[PDB]
Amino acid sequence: DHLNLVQTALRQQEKIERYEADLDELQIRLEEQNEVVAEAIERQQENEARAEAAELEVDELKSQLADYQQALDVQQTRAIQYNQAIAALNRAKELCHLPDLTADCAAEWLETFQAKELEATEKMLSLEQKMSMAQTAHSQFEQAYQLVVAINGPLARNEAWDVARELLREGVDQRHLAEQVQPLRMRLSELESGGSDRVDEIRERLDEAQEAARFVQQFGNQLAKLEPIVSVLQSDPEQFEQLKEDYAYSQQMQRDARQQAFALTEVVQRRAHFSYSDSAEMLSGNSDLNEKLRERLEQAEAERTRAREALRGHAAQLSQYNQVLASLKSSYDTKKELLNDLQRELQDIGVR
Repeated sequence: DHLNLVQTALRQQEKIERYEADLDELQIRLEEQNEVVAEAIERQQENEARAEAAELEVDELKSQLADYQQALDVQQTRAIQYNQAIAALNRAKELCHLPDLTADCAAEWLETFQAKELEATEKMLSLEQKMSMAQTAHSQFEQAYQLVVAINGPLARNEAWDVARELLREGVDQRHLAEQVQPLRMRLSELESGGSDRVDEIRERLDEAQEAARFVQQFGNQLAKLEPIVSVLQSDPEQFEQLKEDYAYSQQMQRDARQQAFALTEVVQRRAHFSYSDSAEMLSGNSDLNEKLRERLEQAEAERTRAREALRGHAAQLSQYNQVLASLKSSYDTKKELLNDLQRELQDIGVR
């Protein structure tokens, strides 16, 4: 006496009535939970809008900073070329004594100094032959003058020419009567025995020769070192100095002209760079703005981070609220299925 199918059939009807009630209970639970989700859905769109507005401002500033930086690095290039142009102008203002010099007129000042350059070389070359051999004429005028002082003694340099010639004349005739000592001894030795009083004429002309031979010995060498370099003593030695004085002047002019013309050439070559005053005058200012823009960017990226973190923080809170709603669905889905199955099973068995 088991398996009373009549109890089963009515117990199955009982379960059906519970599932119908459970489903009507979950229905309210679903709508109440959907209100919670829908509310968070909206707060998520508010966070999405904050995020996109931060993401876009960051991009705008990154592009602004990209363009402004590239242009700035070019301005720096011109600022440097400018100060180099000013430097050149300054150097030319000192070498060339032109305190109010400008780049516009430096073209004509150049050719004014280029001419000053070649006139210092074409006049300097004209005084080329005289100079080199003026050093020799001066070295020989001294070698000679000192030879004369060695023989004659102290005297003025304008008196050396006349003296020098005389000394050579004496040396000439002193050598002629110095080379008589032997012809005279011949006559004396062949007439020493006895005496006709001629011995007095010869013994005296012989002593005249002995003293002249001593003269040749004392001065013969210096007069030899003096014969080739006599003519120079005619010359005025203060013209050698006057000549080398003017050489030095014409050398200094070329030394100054070569460099002056060179400094002006620099200014001309940099003529265009003088119009970069704008770039240099506002380099530090624009660099300050560039760093305030880079600062501005870093602020936005911080606001973008604070936006991506808040958007994520609430997304998780939305996900949790969605987890419970998904559960209610998984239950309603399966319970409505169980209600359909057991419904049809009652219909098929037939026992009521």
